Amino acid sequence: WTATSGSCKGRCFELQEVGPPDCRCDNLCKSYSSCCHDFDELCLKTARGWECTKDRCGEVRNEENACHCSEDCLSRGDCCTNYQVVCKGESHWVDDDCEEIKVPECPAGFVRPPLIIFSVDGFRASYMKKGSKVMPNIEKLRSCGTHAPYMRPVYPTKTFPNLYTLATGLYPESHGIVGNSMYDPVFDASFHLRGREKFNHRWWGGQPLWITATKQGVRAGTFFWSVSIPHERRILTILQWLSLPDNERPSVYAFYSEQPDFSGHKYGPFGPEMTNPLREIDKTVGQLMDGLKQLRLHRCVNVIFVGDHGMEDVTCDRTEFLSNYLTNVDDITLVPGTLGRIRAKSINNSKYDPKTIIAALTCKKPDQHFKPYMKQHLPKRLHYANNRRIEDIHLLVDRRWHVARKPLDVYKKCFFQGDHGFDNKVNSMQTVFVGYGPTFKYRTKVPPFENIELYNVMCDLLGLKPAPNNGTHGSLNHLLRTNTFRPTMPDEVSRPNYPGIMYLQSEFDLGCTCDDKVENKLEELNKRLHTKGSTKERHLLYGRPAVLYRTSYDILYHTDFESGYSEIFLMPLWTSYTISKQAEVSSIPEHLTNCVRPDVRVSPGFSQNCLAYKNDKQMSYGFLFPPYLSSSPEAKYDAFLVTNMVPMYPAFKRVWAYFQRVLVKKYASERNGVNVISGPIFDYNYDGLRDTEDEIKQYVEGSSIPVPTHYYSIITSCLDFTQPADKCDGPLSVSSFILPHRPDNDESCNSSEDESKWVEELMKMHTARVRDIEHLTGLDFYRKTSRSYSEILTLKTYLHTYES
Ligand SMILES: *[C@@H]1O[C@H](CO)[C@@H](O[C@@H]2O[C@H](CO)[C@@H](O[C@H]3O[C@H](CO[C@H]4O[C@H](CO)[C@@H](O)[C@H](O[C@H]5O[C@H](CO)[C@@H](O)[C@H](O)[C@@H]5O[C@H]5O[C@H](CO)[C@@H](O)[C@H](O)[C@@H]5O)[C@@H]4O)[C@@H](O)[C@H](O[C@H]4O[C@H](CO)[C@@H](O)[C@H](O)[C@@H]4O[C@H]4O[C@H](CO)[C@@H](O)[C@H](O)[C@@H]4O)[C@@H]3O)[C@H](O)[C@H]2NC(C)=O)[C@H](O)[C@H]1NC(C)=O
Ligand SMILES: CC(C)(C)c1ccc(/C=C2\SC(N3CCCC3)=NC2=O)cc1
Ligand SMILES: CC(C)(C)c1ccc(/C=C2\SC(N3CCCC3)=NC2=O)cc1
Ligand SMILES: [Ca+2]
Ligand SMILES: [Cl-]
Ligand SMILES: [Zn+2]
Repeated sequence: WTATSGSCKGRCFELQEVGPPDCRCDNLCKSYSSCCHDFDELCLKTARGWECTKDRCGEVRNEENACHCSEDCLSRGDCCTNYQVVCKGESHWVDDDCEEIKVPECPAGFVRPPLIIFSVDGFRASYMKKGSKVMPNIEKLRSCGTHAPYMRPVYPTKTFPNLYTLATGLYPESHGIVGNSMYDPVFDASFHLRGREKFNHRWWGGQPLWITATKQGVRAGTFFWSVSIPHERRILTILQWLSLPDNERPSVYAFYSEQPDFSGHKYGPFGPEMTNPLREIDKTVGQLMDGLKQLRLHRCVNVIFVGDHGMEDVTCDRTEFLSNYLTNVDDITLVPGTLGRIRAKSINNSKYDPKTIIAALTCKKPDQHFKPYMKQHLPKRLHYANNRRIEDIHLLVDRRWHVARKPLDVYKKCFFQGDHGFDNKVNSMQTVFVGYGPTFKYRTKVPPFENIELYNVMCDLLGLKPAPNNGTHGSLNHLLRTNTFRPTMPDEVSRPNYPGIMYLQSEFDLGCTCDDKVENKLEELNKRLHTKGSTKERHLLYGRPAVLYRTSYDILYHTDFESGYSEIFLMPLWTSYTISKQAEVSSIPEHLTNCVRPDVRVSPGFSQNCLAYKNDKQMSYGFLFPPYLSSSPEAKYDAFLVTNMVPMYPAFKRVWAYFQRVLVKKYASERNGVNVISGPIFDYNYDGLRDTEDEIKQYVEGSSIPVPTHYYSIITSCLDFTQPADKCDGPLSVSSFILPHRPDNDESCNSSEDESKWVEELMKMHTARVRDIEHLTGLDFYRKTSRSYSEILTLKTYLHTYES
């Protein structure tokens, strides 16, 4: 209830929300049905349109007009955005040549360049190039300011999760908006797109930009707009606020357009009906920039043109139905569409079993257009598991397809031709970023980046300290002329030990055997040099990784590789080696197939043992540095040290062996040498962060050997591939993966075929940023390069997506 007896006279689009039952006059009062009786009359005026006509100049001021063309409108700050063009002979902003904005050019009393965020729903990235002919204003912003060819959304590529990620810099799993529709079991409450539960603040985690501004003394205009307020009225309201006195005028503003998403759903991303929505958006941008020019703010305000997600061709006939796979279709609740989330319908049914649900959905039809996962097995780059609102069972739907429970739900519950929500590396889901203003760079193209990084930049643009978020602050410094936050490398917490030869062979009782007794002071001294690190510059190209947590580990040097061996986890945290383009792949000799050798540098108590692997009928072992890439037969014995061994399921050894025997050499051939850092990851609570020792849920049977949940590799080479990886002078090139360490290959429907048909596809799906691996390991990479730290931060956020 609201007693709407107050008036909006002199209160239109007020910046403070008043307390009930007093009626409201702010730009959101419609969505709460709380506007004063005269809000439409006084605030949402429409008479005479939104533009000045030639016969309106100098007119007598009439307050009933939506905007004014009188002589006093500049003083009142309420001219139509084209007033100066029509009445005072000015040019439109799009028609001016663009001149570099070297310094802010602001009117007296502007403490900082304002920031205006022009956000567009469903603005697929390829629109910038394909619609450029009909978007002149947007094309000027893109070409004269700073732009990326595309910006990567977060998963799910849905509207609420991506808009709130932009506002907070957080993964949806962290800010709590994990979909457009959610059920929180702890609340026992449902979050709906259409409804009023979505207004309870308990759903919204993190600290969004408008709260960060407010808490730090930077005034924010109200970012949000009731759908019935026309776009022209939104722009006029923003320009009016920009005419407020200095003490009252906000420094950050937001405009939002429901287009082109609204039409894209009906007509498909490139339907011929999509041209006019693109024209309309551009005209709105033109009205804003014309209005800024009138206020002498067009070389003062920083403008961000940004989307939330793209749009894909999706039709009714391309739907998969769970009733075609399950018998107990009525026992499950499904969140349908471009993703699937499954949970039990009733808690009082213990005859519900997720394992049988997953099995019935796994590789059951040859053309199957979705893949089931337990959420902890989803690719780690999606960062979509660590929230109670994310159901245990997830369906990753192929692009251009939908998943639904029963056919009933589609025809009675085709209309649409477009949709979004798919995996965030899918091209059709990519969206746009353009920055224009004094603080952005001039005519600068930046590489594609993720929308989680924008929050830090928007705080930089406003002089705000960002709340803790998942961006990497400084990785977007190359977007900015000034205001850059200058990051510093984190300090190493644990320094390593450098053990020498301290143990005799007979001190070990590991149950391991090796046929290695076949055995020159020139070459005896030569291999001692290798154990002391004489070849470390060759295999450790960017310095040792820094351990950012308290632990006990040893640096181990070898002819072909270098490792940081954890005495807590009884295995390397990282193994580093360089494979040149000329390097040759050998085989494991027949007599060294089961060879495992004690490391006389590491005590028996801090070593694995072969007996555990013999007894554990589920667990085999593999090696981090591959024996196949040994530089010599004598060096190959190094690769069989017990300190190079890691536990691996036989099913995963298929994946790992093909990567080590075939793919590393192929990458070295293609990239002119590669440097590889590989190691284990433990994330049993799927929070994306390094597990401590007491969080490990699985050990090699009868031992204290922890079982990794994942294995990573970071594959670095020279960006200029005419230079070898080990002699690179300039920027680096990286691709990484975080392979799930699973006892089966059910994820790969073609896994019964040869590894050359499925392993690399699996690895592409689990591509990762170096930053993702740092979170999961507590390690800091690229400590010692000749490149600037900000550039290294950009390299660490890079994701190799394998799209075309
Ligand atoms: C991306 O970026 C984010 C942001 O930096 C980062 O997330 C942060 O991770 C931290 C570690 O996981 C975590 O630190 C402390 O969290 C809790 C409580 O924090 C509260 O205060 C903050 C600040 O205001 C709130 O934002 C936070 O809200 C959370 O919960 C709300 C609902 O409850 C929700 O709306 C909100 O979005 C957020 O939810 C998310 O985070 C929580 C974690 O809090 C998840 O569980 C959710 O699933 C959701 O994902 C909170 O209200 C502290 O209590 C912790 O202290 C622990 O652990 C300490 C470790 O040193 C230890 O000293 C303490 O003993 C304590 O243990 C207690 O609890 C034990 C088990 O419950 C118990 O056994 C023991 O006895 C003891 O009582 C943490 O110090 C941050 O909150 C978190 N921030 C955010 C915004 O999520 C992400 O890690 C990265 N992601 C990547 C991949 O890098
Ligand atoms: C998707 C979109 C349009 C971006 C959006 C929509 C609704 C809200 C609502 C919020 S946020 C909130 N908070 C933030 C932390 C403190 C309390 N309380 C709310 O009711 C926010 C954002
Ligand atoms: C980029 C940034 C600063 C995070 C931002 C700024 C403004 C808005 C405003 C919105 S979103 C919205 N919706 C979404 C679903 C339908 C209605 N209505 C609005 O007025 C949203 C996000
Ligand atoms: Ca963890
Ligand atoms: Cl959803
Ligand atoms: Zn949409």
